Amino acid sequence: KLVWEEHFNGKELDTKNWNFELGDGCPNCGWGNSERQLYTKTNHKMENGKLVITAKKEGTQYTSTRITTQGKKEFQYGYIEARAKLPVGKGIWPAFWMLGSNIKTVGWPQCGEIDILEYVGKEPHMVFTSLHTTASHGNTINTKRTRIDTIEQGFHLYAIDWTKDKMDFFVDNILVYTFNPTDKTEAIWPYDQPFYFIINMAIGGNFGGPEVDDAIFPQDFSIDYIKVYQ
Amino acid sequence: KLVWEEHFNGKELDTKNWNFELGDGCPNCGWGNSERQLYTKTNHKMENGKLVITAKKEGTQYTSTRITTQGKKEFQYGYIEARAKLPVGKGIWPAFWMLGSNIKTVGWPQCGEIDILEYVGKEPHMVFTSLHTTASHGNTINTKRTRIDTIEQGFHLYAIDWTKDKMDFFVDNILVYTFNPTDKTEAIWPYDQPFYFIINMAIGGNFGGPEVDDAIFPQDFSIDYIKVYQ
Repeated sequence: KLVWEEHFNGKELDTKNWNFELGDGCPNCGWGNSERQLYTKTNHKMENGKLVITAKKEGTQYTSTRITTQGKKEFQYGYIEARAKLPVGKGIWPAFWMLGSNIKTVGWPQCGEIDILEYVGKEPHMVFTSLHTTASHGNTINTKRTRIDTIEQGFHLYAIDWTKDKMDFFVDNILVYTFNPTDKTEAIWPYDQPFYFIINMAIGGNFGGPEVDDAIFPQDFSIDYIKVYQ
Repeated sequence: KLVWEEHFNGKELDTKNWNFELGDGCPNCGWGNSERQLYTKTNHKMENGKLVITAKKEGTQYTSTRITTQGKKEFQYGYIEARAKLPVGKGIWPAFWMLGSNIKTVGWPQCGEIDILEYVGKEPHMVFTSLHTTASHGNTINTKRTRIDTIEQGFHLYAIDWTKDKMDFFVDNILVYTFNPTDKTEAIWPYDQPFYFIINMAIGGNFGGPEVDDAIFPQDFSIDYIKVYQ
């Protein structure tokens, strides 16, 4: 059954379900990857049933949006699907992903991370689906690069089927990657707990950059919905 | 550039480009695996710009269509794409695939085989992409099963990008399988020659069956086009 959906149909982001993460990330400055943007509450809009996040450059200041459902909308297992349209260009890094609910007591990477929509504009026609855990994080080995030459065109679907036994990743309903370790310690498998959502668009940094083509700005990352089935 | 396209826009199949393969397959009797159908010239129609192949059961006689471009339209390398809608049900086996031009002098499997659209109705929500060669054939190791829960819905794209160095397979523009052997002997890599097309729909037999649900008939396999780019 459909247990929760964010339709992004309101006039504003529903802060009963969403948090903003704001600024430069300090003391984890640059948000863990030496990124250029300050995150704000003034870089997004609700338009035509979409959340639209815009990456901007003003002077030498870069700005964007990062929102989470931490402590507000959390789920353990399910078929989780987002419909979204990508920004394009060298240096941009849009993402839709999840973090373990226990992050405030065990930290990252022990809490676990699920990377569902991952695209870096410096590598067109590719998406990434990944896990970060104590066993493998940062330059994680639990990752798959999927070639899709049409991914920049229109809206696509990004999803996971998440159970106690495995994590399946889908793009446009095609299974592209499966993580199913036989040994499910917490270090390998922190995924038997609730997780929360993050939507963001980073600029430059250790993963999205470091090179940024400043001619690309402004760039829009548009999200139609998040659906959760259980 | 687009070098050839079959639009299926005629009132009839163009026999300047297509052959019928007919009957029970002898001397490859039962089409090599006890398939039930006789292939005919009366199980297909051109309708609304699609080739529509219909699998029928009349009495205890099963019929369908099998057509090839052998000796008429053959290509070596390229991006090759078909748009098609699947038949459904236990026992059905639609296919769009290719065989090596030298098959009448070297036989199968030495000639090589490329399986581009492969679906067995007894296994819904799955497609297969495969190669058969002297080095690996029958229960070939060069194969990939791809889960796609929507594959029975509407039309989908099935494609290969074929070069002297590798064979990439795509479903709905997503790269699902790559074959790139390092040792390209003729046994491992019969793919540096022209190949021709086959479209067919088998009924029963040891791969698509052997069990057949007779309530499913008639079933339609619809092909919108084949495009070849070089």
